[PDB]
Amino acid sequence: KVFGRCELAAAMKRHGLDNYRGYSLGNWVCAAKFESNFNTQATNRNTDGSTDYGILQINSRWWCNDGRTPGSRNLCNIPCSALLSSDITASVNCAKKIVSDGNGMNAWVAWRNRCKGTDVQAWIRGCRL
Ligand SMILES: [Cl-]
Ligand SMILES: [Cl-]
Ligand code: NA
Repeated sequence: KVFGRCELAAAMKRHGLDNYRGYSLGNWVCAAKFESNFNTQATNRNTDGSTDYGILQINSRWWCNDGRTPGSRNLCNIPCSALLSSDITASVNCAKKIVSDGNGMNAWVAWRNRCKGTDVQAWIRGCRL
């Protein structure tokens, strides 16, 4: 599913991402924009053989099981395919664990390089939330 911008903002808010670990909703929408272009089916293979999945490009090296990342962890205790669903629940619950790790939203490279320090509130401007 390719979410609309406000459609994704509302779903992320309903699932409790807004201000989760102090990161306003605009930060999460911006991250999803540059990680996946709001496409839940986005995937990208990393050089080490792990794969990033879904709207927030969550990595199988640590966070989900895809059966093809030897020696990896599954810290969100989910199949990586659950991160590709039209329903973002699994991606949100797993992102809450990731952002709780030492480096906050810097875990998302596209957030650090394209969202951090910018006017992130613009990503939710015009939305009815
Ligand atoms: Cl915001
Ligand atoms: Cl594996
Ligand atoms: Na894994």
